[PDB]
Amino acid sequence: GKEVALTFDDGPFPIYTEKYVDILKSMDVKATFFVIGKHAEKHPELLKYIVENGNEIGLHSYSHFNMKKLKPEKMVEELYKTQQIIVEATGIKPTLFRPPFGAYNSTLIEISNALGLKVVLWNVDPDDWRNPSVESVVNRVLSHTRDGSIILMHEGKPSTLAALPQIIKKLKEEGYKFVTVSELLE
Amino acid sequence: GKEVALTFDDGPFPIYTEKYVDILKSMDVKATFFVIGKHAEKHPELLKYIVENGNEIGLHSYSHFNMKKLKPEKMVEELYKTQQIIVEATGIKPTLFRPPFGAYNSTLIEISNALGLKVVLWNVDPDDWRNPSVESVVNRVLSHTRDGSIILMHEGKPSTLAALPQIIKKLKEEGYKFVTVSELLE
Ligand code: NI
Ligand code: NI
Repeated sequence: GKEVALTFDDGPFPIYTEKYVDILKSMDVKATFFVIGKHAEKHPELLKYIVENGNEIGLHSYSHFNMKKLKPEKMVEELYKTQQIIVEATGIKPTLFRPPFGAYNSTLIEISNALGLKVVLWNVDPDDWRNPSVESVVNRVLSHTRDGSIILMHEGKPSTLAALPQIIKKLKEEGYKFVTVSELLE
Repeated sequence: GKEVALTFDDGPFPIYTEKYVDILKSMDVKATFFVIGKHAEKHPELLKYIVENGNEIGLHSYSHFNMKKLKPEKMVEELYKTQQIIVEATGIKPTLFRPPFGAYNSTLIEISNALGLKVVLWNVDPDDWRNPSVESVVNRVLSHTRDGSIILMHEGKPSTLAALPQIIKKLKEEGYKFVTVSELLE
């Protein structure tokens, strides 16, 4: 066994969420979507869409601001609002949280855990936010992926929608099974 | 206040550890060295050197193998040996552990915590392992660094020794204070 977790930050987006999900469903492959609360409450049917197709939803905060310096009650507001938006939309209560920019402190770990959330970063960054060549995304992913890789990618990127089927195809050929972040960590 | 943690994996190395430390001491700036146990036990005087100059030492495991699939007792061996090498060399007991490739599971969190260690990844990756242009390292670091950034870099790289003083200089100009990973997280 060799497992890899594909992850998508910053969604959901109209058009692109549905695109990303169709691709993953068509290739028998699941992923984790770390969703911004302001985006999620505008588009509750897109969260239903992510989850009915077997994907995991995580939190990416409500506002998508650096949380490093927030007071604790403001950490609670950002995380609890997003949990509530997600559970109202899907009936599934998320267990993971990726902080904006991956910026955290001990306090944000302690608050997250008290809300039943694990904080997760990533360990493969193909820098897909600053839109690169769809061949360049693929190479970084395929040269850096090992057993237990958590690949940071972004929703709403056409250069990411383009890279997905090559990435999936090569890593299936290299003997990787695709898992949610929760099933990777257990 | 805006704080940033510079980190160095895979050391210590003869020549380059001393180089990296002299630079940081000369510019009044501290960093965290995530040290491989096999390297550390060969070079105990280089760990003394990292710490006498105010830097933090973390664990990077004993063998530097993917730990995702180890039995728990083998996780204990890799982490406890490295803790012991470090405390025998420096008298300071490390509190942080970065897993090889950032690959982890719940079991490795639970074992780490029972040995008084926090697991830490990173959230800025200038891909300095696959030796790039010393101007290209700088740009990735400076375009991606925010408050609470943990910058993954590697010991024993001349293209990294070259980038250090520009990186430090620009981020001091942008108003960043340089902290150990422990003082960033508190
Ligand atoms: Ni984001
Ligand atoms: Ni390493």
